[PDB]
Amino acid sequence: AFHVEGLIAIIVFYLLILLVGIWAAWRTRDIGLLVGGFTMTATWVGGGYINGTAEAVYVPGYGLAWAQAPIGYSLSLILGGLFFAKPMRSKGYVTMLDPFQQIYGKRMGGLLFIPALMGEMFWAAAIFSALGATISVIIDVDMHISVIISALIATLYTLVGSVAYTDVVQLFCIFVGLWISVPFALSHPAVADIGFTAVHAKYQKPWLGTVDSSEVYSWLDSFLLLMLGGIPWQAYFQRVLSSSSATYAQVLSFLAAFGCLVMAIPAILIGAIGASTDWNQTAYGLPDPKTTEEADMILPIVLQYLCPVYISFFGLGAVSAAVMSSADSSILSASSMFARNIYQLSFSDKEIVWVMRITVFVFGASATAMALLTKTVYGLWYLSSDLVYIVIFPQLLCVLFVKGTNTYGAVAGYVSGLFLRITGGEPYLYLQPLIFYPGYYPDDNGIYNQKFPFKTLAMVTSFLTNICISYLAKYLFESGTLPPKLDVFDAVVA
Ligand SMILES: COc1ccc(C(=O)NCc2cc(C(C)C)no2)cc1OC1CCN(C)CC1
Repeated sequence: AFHVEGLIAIIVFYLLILLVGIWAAWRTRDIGLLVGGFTMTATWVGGGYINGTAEAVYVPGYGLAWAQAPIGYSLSLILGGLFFAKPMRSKGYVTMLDPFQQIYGKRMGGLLFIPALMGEMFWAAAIFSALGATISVIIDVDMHISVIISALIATLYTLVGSVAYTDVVQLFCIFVGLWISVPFALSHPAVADIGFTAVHAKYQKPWLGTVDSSEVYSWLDSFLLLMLGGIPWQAYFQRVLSSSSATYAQVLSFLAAFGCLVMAIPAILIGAIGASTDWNQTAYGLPDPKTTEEADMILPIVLQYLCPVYISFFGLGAVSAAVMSSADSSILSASSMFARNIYQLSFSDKEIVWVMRITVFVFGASATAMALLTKTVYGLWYLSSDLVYIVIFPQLLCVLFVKGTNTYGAVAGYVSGLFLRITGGEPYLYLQPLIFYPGYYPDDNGIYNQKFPFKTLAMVTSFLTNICISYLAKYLFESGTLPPKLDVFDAVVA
């Protein structure tokens, strides 16, 4: 059942956004602070953000209490503005890896680039999965072909090619579409009372969620993963260092956190509506999306099957076009980081452009393949911050706040963090945990899952190992136990 009208809607809204950007460039009370706050909010908020929030609220075992990524990233923005924006702007860095390049050298920064590249790839895979889900819902095509086509269009749009203040228009379109679809979705006769199902169970488990007494250590272990893992991203620090003054950067960070908190509310409402929906009354029919293994597509479904045809047309086409336009930002950030940091220095402007094109194509292909293999948006969203939290965040803390850090401590903390992360086991990769922390339980798949906060323990172990090995190596080279010819990374001598 191919839908021509949905394709017309997404094309019309995409071109409307494009000509609004052209008009804004054509034009070019001091309201630039609010515009900057909107533009910084639009970096995090997108298809992946709202789709992951709706999926996390929708899934019966997790609910709202486990939908920690929006709140965690808002608190990450607040913490960045409070504590990290000022020291980064004090020393005048250009990119996020520049402190790593200056302190640990180019090689160890190259090793640090791999978790950052993996996190950007996971984030882009989540964005592509959400975009393909929305497009496959509006046009009613197969999920895989929709994902491949949308990723191809985004890759070619990045490859070739105005475009001024487009992020503000994208965020406004997302906001208007979601907040117009919500009142019509709430009034659908299939949807039950949203307040009643928050604390009561009629179709599935209550969407508020419950946390057991034993899970409190794990829940915090997850929450600190999202609150602290969302800080070291390149896209945020680019905007922080682009700001004129440090106080201006702090105010933009606070406004972006407030905007993220506001934009999380319609996604939570859509997830709650999907949790409360009786799908027999709708045109979707049994089985429900969770039995269809289409839970990660809950936001496009609710906007499509619980809203009138004109409201669905307008709002969901606007959301589709805004997500499609905002899908490629992570591609540009990761590819620019690849061109600037590791290729130009560690590994001609025409060569830079050619490598830019090649790495955009490779990043897009890897992201769309990873989107094809996975079956969730919030899972990729959470796993994107995992390696950043384990690896990048302790190194960022050491370079910014710890005086006297070395490449020895960097390497030791890297190895310790990877060891404690891998030996804890990954249920997604069917990796058996080598170290059996107390409280371990077996899931349905037969793989043992850790309930102990081993990820936060890995982060703290990496940080303490960095500090301890750095100062121990300083003492060894000062006292004369190890000669200056023995060193490999030459951290002490330089
Ligand atoms: C709360 O929201 C979620 C909703 C669904 C799922 C889910 O596991 N789906 C199956 C699936 C996984 C994959 C992998 C290849 C990525 N492919 O399919 C995961 C979610 O977050 C988890 C995040 C870590 N931890 C806290 C537990 C929850």
